[PDB]
Amino acid sequence: MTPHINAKIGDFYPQCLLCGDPLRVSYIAKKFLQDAKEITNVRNMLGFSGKYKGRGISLMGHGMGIASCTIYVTELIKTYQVKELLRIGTCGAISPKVGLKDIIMATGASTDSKTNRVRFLNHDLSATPDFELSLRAYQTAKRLGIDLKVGNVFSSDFFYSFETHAFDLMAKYNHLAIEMEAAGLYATAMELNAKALCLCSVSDHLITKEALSPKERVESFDNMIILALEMMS
Amino acid sequence: MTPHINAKIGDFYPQCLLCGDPLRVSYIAKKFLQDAKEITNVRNMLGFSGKYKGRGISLMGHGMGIASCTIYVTELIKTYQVKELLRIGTCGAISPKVGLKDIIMATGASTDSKTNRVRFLNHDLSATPDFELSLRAYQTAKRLGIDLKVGNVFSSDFFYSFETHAFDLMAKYNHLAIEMEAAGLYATAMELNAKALCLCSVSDHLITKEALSPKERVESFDNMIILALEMMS
Amino acid sequence: MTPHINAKIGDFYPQCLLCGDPLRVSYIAKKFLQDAKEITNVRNMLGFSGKYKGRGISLMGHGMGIASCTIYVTELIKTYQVKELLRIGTCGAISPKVGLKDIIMATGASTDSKTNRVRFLNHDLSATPDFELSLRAYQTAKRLGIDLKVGNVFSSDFFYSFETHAFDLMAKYNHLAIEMEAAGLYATAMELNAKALCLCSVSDHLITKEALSPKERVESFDNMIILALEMMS
Amino acid sequence: MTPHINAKIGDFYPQCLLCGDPLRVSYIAKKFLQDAKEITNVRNMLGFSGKYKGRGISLMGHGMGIASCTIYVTELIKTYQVKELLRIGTCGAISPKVGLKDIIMATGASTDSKTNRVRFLNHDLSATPDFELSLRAYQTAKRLGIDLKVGNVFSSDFFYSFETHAFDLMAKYNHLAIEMEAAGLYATAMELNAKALCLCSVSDHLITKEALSPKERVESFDNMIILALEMMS
Amino acid sequence: MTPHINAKIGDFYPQCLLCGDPLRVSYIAKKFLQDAKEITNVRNMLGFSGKYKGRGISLMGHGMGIASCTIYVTELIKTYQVKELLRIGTCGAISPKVGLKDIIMATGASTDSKTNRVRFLNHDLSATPDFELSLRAYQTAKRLGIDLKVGNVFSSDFFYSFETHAFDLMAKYNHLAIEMEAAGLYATAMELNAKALCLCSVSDHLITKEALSPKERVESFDNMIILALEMMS
Amino acid sequence: MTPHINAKIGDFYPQCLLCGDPLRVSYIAKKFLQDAKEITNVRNMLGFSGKYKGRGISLMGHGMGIASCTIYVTELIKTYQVKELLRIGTCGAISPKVGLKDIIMATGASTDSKTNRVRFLNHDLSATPDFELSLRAYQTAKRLGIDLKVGNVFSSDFFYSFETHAFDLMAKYNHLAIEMEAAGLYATAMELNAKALCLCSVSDHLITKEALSPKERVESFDNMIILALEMMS
Repeated sequence: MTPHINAKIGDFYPQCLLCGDPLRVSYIAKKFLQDAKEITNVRNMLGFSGKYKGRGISLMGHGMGIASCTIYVTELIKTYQVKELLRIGTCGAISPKVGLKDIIMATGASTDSKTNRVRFLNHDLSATPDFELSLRAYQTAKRLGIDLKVGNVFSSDFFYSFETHAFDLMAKYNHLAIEMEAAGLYATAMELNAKALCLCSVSDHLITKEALSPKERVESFDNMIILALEMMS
Repeated sequence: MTPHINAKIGDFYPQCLLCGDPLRVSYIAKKFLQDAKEITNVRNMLGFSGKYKGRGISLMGHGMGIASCTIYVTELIKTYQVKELLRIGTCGAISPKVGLKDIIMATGASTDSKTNRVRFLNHDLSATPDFELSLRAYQTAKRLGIDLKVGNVFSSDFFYSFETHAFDLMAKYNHLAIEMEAAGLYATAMELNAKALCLCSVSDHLITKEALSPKERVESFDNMIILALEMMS
Repeated sequence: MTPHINAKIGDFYPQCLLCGDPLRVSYIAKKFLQDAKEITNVRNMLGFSGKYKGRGISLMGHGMGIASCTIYVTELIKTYQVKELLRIGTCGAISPKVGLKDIIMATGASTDSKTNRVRFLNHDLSATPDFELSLRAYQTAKRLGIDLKVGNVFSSDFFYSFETHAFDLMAKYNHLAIEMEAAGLYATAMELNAKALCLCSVSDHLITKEALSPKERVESFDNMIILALEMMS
Repeated sequence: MTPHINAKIGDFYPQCLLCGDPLRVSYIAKKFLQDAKEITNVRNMLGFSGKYKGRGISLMGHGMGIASCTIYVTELIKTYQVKELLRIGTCGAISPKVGLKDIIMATGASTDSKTNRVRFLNHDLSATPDFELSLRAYQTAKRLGIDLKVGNVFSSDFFYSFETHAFDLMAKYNHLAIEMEAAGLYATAMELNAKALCLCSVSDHLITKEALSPKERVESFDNMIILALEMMS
Repeated sequence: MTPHINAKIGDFYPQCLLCGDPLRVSYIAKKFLQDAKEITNVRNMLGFSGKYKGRGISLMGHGMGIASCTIYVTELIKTYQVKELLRIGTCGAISPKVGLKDIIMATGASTDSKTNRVRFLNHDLSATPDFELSLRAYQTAKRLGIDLKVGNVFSSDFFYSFETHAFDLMAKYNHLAIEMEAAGLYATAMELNAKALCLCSVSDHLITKEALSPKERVESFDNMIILALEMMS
Repeated sequence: MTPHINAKIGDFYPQCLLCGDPLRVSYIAKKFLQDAKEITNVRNMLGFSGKYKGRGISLMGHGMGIASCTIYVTELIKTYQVKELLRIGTCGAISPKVGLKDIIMATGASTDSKTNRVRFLNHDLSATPDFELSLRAYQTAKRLGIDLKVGNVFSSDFFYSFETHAFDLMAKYNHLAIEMEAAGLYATAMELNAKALCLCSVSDHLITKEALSPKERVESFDNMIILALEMMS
């Protein structure tokens, strides 16, 4: 149907889970979904539709960078009628409020992209999640004894940043971690009146140079895929 | 003590409700607080300290526009150790999703001001409110039966806009109404590690040209006043 | 009548003195004008009409920052048919060419605001006063024995600057002091074919830190008030 | 070895062909290289190494958008010692100077991204390819008798444009087509002193609205795969 | 001595007249000066020193555009000790307040150049003349029977504008004409603590499309030449 | 005919050499062409027509800076039907890849000017020459035994930079030298669908502070003149 998804009109559940990594897309389908079927794979970017504890969920990969995410989020919304889009991934912590393992809920995604200025009269679009997915996230985490942590992220166009001198100022302004797609997600979902949210797990801490060795990696991660699949039940 | 605030240290409770109009601050103090006491009056910009149901609460006017708001919040936080800033005021609605009498919770404050680009590396700061404050508002609105509309707001440098043709584009991106201070409030609280939220009563709707009577005003502004006093007592 | 002025049409004389502080306006009306009457008091922003040397003068407060100033002078010109606007105020000197108690005539008002790019094609609007008003100021000052310092000011959206390191560069480019409204006053009167001028009294020096005593401030501001009333009569 | 490439230092040859679609990297590998070996598959993005008419060629996919391309090009150059990067892809045409089937060499890559302004002092970086690569591309296509259309492309952050009205002005200034990567490839190559060039095949024509049929995509594509492989040998 | 001026040190008087056109400079020197001496001729950009009513006056051409003017003005001040610079030239009127043969005094010089954002912190530099030179111009015009038309000019990088639809807005904001150097002359004189002014002869009206004959051009410019030489003697 | 060229219709051959310095133009005319005739001299900006190997070639001065170059180039193309414009000039090297006497071929002109943002949607116009001309230049340089340096230049609005600290970043991004017209030439040629190239002779090195003698300057320029005349033959 779409230039980047050849799934079938209705193959998606109205509530989709999102990663940049199509590998962890399937990792969630395998380890977490019953009735798991692969619905899309153009450019090897994969999505799945299954059921989590009797309730049907879709999964979908969005690649890396705001433009990439914008392409897939736009198509999930305008063609496949997706309505709620949760995004989950890792991030680089920059705030002394976050330690590794932590899960961040992004109540706002700042950015160095020009996309929002192109979208929004060259003014300052404050790209924000949808509210009633956010309180769902805080209630389900307290429900779970997860100390969900809430603040802004900075969505950058640069994985290898040319402005590492500025992280302290970003963290000063309640940016807990840096990721690369939430601003495009939040903005696209704003443009199209859909509901979106983004969570991230602190894998690396860019200030304390600390990191998670591959052990607790796909164990810290999993502790928030259920977070997401829970919230979404 | 500061060039813009007249009060001794300790005169301000760590919780403070904010309005642009200092005569609404004065109206709130007399009609809703016990033992109210005018603690500042520089440039006729009034502030009060009193109690609402046993709980100590402060009130402060902040003038019109981001620059004015910013001066007053900076001095509240850094001299008078105010920790929670809740702003209530009116707004011109631009979104079909709301109408007169509605109370908006601003989960993002977009802007045409340059101040956040000055603050934040010439990038896009998503100015946002403190999440736990945004939670107590949702909880208190529900307890009180208020249908709280939740979305973004646009803080303009212009009361008389030169971009009225753009109100639709803003409404499309889930900007419910226009005011002039939220983005500066949210950015100053982010800079100084304090908690802030902005609530807005729809007094006029700039697209539907509907206004309301100069007495349903004080009554629906009253609603918001009780909602705010309640969520911090 | 307007949302921010509740004076009747015709209550304002065609020449108007402005200050940021309404208690300053009130001070001028009681001490220096004859037969002054309060004509507006919305949001505690007082305005007055009275007589000086047989001639009708109006006073009006405009609050703090470009956005607030812009509201009041837009309304004064467009609704109350004010033709000439003289703003007096204090300022923080940044240049070695001025000292305490100097009066600066602002023949250019630079800014970190975005309002003039929004107004003016996103180009650089050189915000300037009316030349005939500035000529009348220089002639009245000469008659009074006042050595007027003439140069640019910098109108900032920030009272508490994040760019203090730049004050020397501003001084280099003939910015004698910093204040927060001139560029908006000048742009609005340009927009609306009205005549405006800004005079600033040097009460503090931001570089050398010298300040005026409380008595010296009153005396200094009085010398500027006499200058202003004399050049409007 | 890197966060996004799984190969080891040694597995990439100095000369690498680039595509956005990793399935297209495999098509080329299976049909054109002997000894084809898959060397990386992080996030399911596939790189290959093999031989073409005796000489060793490498292949790597880079995803969609300037940000995603930059992550991979940076890693290929800095970690895997790639030195020539030839990019081949599709493009939507916007100019009357090109029809379908045609191959465009991008002697420059304009863009609506802010990445080059972040990289290059908020000025205008003219992102261009290495001249030696483009000289071979023209000589090789001349030997194969392929009519090479040479001019600028426009690299955008947007697959689904918000500025369709602008395509005519882009084509007037000698932009033959729009894609989403060339500017980031050229600017990363410039940054890290590597040689880069972008060729792209006209699969769509956004103005005349006519596209290539299913069989016709891979047809004209091949003719350009050979041009690329021929010029690396 | 400088790369663009080969006059001996001391060849320039401290007061210098400027035109874009070196042949206009040549014309002034032959027709109006006593003992005119050509002192520099690099790139055919002529300059002269001579006498007017027994007082030394220098002349210098500066070519077309902010960048050309900035070069010559920078060298005249820093190397040749020029202290006052008076620019006289033609312009394309855009305001209904001026007609053919008017002389405009530019109390401000707006621009579509980025030069002042580069000079001045990416903020808005309000480029203005020296007030005393303005005053001396006004008093000399009055003495000679010349009614100066006083307001802003817009200094553009473009002779052949791509924004002719904006002229009405420029005129609305008190821009009386368009030329191509004043903003550079003023910013450079401000940078270097020198005294500068720009005077413009209305030879063409861009709105009405009326234009002076070749004779009427000579006669009109001569009257402005006498204004200039008189205000310097 | 135009306000800046007084050549009669058809005086210009469709191939034209361009220099900033009109006396450099006059020099080429007497030393390097046969039957040379001066065809324009407005504002002392000389232009010539003549023959090299019996083929007609025209020569035109274009002053200093983008705004000035843009004027003469627009009129050459639009009014005099010039189809091929070749700019030869000097520049100041900033890269260790080049030294004195080297001839640079600008395949890209970055800039700090705002002209291209004004022309091109406020985006990044990557300003480039006509490939065919650049190829012809490379073939002729090899045919002449000339070691052509190839890369970008940076076209500044400033001869006296305020950003000398940033010359290594530019050199890092393969800007070999700094001049002041190339991006204006390239953009105007793109605008009006004509063919242009820029060649520089390195006369000063802004890093190492090397510079050429008065003599070494004309001997190396004569090399560049021969290259230019040969590739038009």
